[PDB]
Amino acid sequence: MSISNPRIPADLIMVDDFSSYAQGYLYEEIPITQIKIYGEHIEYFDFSKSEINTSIFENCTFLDCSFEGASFVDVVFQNCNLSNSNFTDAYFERCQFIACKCVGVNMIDTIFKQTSMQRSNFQYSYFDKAKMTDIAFEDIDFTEVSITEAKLKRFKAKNSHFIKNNFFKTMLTGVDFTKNELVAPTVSSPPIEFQGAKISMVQAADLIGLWGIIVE
Amino acid sequence: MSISNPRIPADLIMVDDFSSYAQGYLYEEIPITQIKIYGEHIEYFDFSKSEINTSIFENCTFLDCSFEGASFVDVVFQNCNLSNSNFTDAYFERCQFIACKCVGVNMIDTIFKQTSMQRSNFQYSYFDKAKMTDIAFEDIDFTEVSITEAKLKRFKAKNSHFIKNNFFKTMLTGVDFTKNELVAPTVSSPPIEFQGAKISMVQAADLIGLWGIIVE
Repeated sequence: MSISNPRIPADLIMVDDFSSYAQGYLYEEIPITQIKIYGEHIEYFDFSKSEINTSIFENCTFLDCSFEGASFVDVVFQNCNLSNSNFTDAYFERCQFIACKCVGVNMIDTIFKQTSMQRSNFQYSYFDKAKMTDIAFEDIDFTEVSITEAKLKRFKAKNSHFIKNNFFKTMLTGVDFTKNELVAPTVSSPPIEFQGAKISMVQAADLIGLWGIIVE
Repeated sequence: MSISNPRIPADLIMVDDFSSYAQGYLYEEIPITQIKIYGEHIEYFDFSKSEINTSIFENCTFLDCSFEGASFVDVVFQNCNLSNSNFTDAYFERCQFIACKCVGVNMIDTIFKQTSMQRSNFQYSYFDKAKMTDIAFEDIDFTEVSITEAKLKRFKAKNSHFIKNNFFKTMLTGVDFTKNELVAPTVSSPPIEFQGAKISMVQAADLIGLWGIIVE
């Protein structure tokens, strides 16, 4: 990786119940710091405006939770299920997602910096108007992810699935798609969003075929 | 070719001086019929509204002449040089071009029927708004030829060089380019003019270059 890793101390306070540990810090507007959460299962809970750093989430399940307006800095999510949780206006810096289920997740208007995700599933998610900078994907399922009006810089991906994506108004100059799956993207006419992008011969033939032309 | 050949009898007179001969038939509004023209060299001459059939041009040179609104039926051009001549609004039926130099000819608004071109050079020529039906190209140089807003039906080509053509609004459904060179075509977005056409994998990677997309 060319990405700065989360900077986490060796001594982490293990925490019992996160749902109510956080209540104090939300109230008083204080950073949650240096903790480890493990084995939780929480649904429909409001964690909006949490300001979290230097912590690890492990084997946790946050379904349909709000993280609207939250921030995460030097944070690992490892083997978590965040499906259908709402992260609109959230901020991420030096974060890692590893082996996570993030189906139907709402990441609209987010800011990501120096973040990597590996072996995780993001099907049916929304990354519209996200601004993402210094990002690395490995083995990521991005099937049916909407990501219109986004702003990407130093974004790389390998072995990842960009299938049925809406890329409308999102410029992809300098992105290399050759070691990934690119299938059935939605783009403008003409297709500026792919100007300066790099694809494979097969990707080009599939794409031309898409627009009604026969290829050998 | 299952294309009707020119139907020319053996009963031909050989004309000495084509310029003089043609003026008589032009002044009297009568058709030129059953002649062989050989070895002429004519420049800047007006043959507009000429009507010519059952005839053969061999080894003739017509530079910057007008055949505007002319008519050619059952005619053969062989080893001719028609470079920069103006055939705008002309009509061609059961004709053949064989080893001709037709650099920069104006074929705008023409009609072609049952016509075949072999070993001929058409570069820098204009074919806009042409109607072409039952056509065969064999070893044709079509470099930098403009052919916008044209109607093509039963069009076939082989070993021909379609390079840097403007195809804007010319539907090429059914046309097979796999046995030809096709480079740098200009088309609409979406690219309707190649809907239903057949191209090679190499040719598809080239076409997509129009929009600035890079391919390995």
